[PDB]
Amino acid sequence: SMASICTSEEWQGLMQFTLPVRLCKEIELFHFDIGPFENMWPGIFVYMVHRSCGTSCFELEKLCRFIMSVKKNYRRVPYHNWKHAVTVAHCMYAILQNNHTLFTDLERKGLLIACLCHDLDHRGFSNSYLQKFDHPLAALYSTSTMEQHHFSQTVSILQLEGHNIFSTLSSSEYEQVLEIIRKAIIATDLALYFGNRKQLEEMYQTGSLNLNNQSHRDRVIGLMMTACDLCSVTKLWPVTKLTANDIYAEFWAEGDEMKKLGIQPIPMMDRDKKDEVPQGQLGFYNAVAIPCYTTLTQILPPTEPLLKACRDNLSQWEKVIRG
Ligand SMILES: COc1ccc(Cn2c(=O)n3ncnc3c3c4c(sc32)CN(C(=O)[C@@H]2CC2(F)F)CC4)cc1
Ligand SMILES: [Mg+2]
Ligand SMILES: [Zn+2]
Repeated sequence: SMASICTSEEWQGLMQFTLPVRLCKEIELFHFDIGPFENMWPGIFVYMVHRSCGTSCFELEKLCRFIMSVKKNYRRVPYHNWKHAVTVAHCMYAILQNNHTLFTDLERKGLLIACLCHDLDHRGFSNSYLQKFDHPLAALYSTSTMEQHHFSQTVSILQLEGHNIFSTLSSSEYEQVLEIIRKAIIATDLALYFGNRKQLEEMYQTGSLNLNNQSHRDRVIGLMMTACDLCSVTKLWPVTKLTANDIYAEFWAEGDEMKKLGIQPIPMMDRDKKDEVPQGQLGFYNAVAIPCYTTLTQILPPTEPLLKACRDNLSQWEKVIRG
């Protein structure tokens, strides 16, 4: 196969994890930072699945094997790594906990799994890089290159022995949840977000948005995926700052490769233009993050703490640009 497999040690150790009780109250908050609890991230995902979907939603042995093999199939890149996957999944947990009955049992188990899996086997390169330099992945996946690969890696991992946590769903539900996951992972291609958000904005603003319309439903799930994927801008400012360092470590490394290939990168991927990052952060908050959390909060009012935190980090960036 293409997917690596966890060891017996790794998935057996997971089964006996118990989350410290203090972290039970903290994990429910949107601003929660998994940062200082690395050893607990797999157990934190197990806990989140059990609160959202119930303690016997998956077979524990299959769930731990799945989680530890997902971990192993994230690479040690600066930003698109195992930490990012658990961070995105936790944001989804918080969204779902606060909007619990708006989503089906199938969607909640799908979206938590999709979030943990959404960057599987990321190489540290953008879709743009892969298609520009004719990476083999881009020959295989013409559009949303990495995201098609991530979903393909999710299916590979499910196909590993004893890994298929969804095999006890009905044949129909099995096929529905894999579709829920496929769309959710594809939706994390930020190139698709801008059109998705303008559509949602117009549906909401005209009163036509209807969560029981499946096409509207897919779009709302997609915006949730974006909101989760971007959620470093919803943490406390020192956490947001530290995560920015990882993001730009990965960007700059891409820009270093572009330079080697004789093609100057955009300033935000050029480490000799670090001075421009604060202004680029302001533009990203204004053009992307703020509209995303604003439209999400209009559709799902309980998600407002994300927008509040995002505005707060916008102001910090504005202070950087000033003093
Ligand atoms: C490293 O790979 C990625 C890809 C996507 C994300 C999603 N994302 C994100 O979560 N956060 N959080 C704070 N800021 C960003 C942010 C910004 C993006 S994407 C993005 C684009 N952008 C650039 O500077 C890029 C280089 C360029 F100009 F193309 C402005 C900032 C994160 C990391
Ligand atoms: Mg991605
Ligand atoms: Zn991501």
